[PDB]
Amino acid sequence: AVRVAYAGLRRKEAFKALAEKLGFTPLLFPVQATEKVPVPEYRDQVRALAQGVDLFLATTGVGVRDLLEAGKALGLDLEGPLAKAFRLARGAKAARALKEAGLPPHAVGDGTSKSLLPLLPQGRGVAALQLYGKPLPLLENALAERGYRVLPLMPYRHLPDPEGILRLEEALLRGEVDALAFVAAIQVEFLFEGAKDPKALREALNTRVKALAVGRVTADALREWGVKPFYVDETERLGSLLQGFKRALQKEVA
Repeated sequence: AVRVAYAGLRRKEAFKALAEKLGFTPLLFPVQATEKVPVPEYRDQVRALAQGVDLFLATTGVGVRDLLEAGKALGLDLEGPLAKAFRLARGAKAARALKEAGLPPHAVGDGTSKSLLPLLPQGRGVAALQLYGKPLPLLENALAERGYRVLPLMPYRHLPDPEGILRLEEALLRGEVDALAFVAAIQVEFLFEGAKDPKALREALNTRVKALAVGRVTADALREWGVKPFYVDETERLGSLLQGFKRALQKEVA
C-alpha cells in the first residue's frame, strides 16, 4: 500500500481513518505542539488593548476567539476598543472569527503577511498584533514603518516538536514513506527549521517522497524551501486531499 505520513496535529484521527478507508497506510508524524498561554501571563497586554488602539491585526481565528475570552476572564471590555479600531484579518479564518464576534474586518489578506502590505495604512498610534508563537518580522517591521507602536498579543503558541521533527526527517530519508501531507505552512517551516540535514530533506521531498499540501499558502511555504508539492488541495477536506492525490498518482502511472 502507498504509505502517507501526516505532519498535522489536530485531525490525526480523521486522517488515519480516511487514509485506511482509501487503501493507504497512514503514519502520524506531528511536527508541532500547541499550548495556550495562561491569561494572567499576558494580562498586561490585554489591559493595554482595552485602553484603545488605532489598528488591530488578527492572524488566526483561534487567536481572535482566545483573546476575546481573555478579555472576559479579566473583566475587560475589548469589544468597544476593537469596534473603534481599524481591523485587519490576515486571511479568511481570522476574518470569520471577527465577523462572528460582530467586529467584521475592514480589509482581509490572502493568508500571508505580504498580502497585508497594501492594507496596512500609514498611521499614528498603536497597532495591536495578535500572534500565535512564531515571529512575524515582515509584519512587525511593516507596522513600525507605517508609524505605529506594536502591541503584541499572544494568546497561544505553536511550537515545534523537535523530537517529532527528527523522527519524521529520519523516516523521510529512510524511504519509510511515499508521501507526506502538510496542512499548514507552519508545519513546513517547523520541519525545515528543525531538520538535521535540510538539503537532504529537500532532495527527499523533491525526488523520493511526494509532498502534498492543503492550501496555497502551505504549498508556497514548500516552494520557498525549494520543494515543489506533487499535489495541492484547496478544499481543506482530508478526503479531498487524499482522493485527489490517489487520482493524480494513478494518472501518472496509467
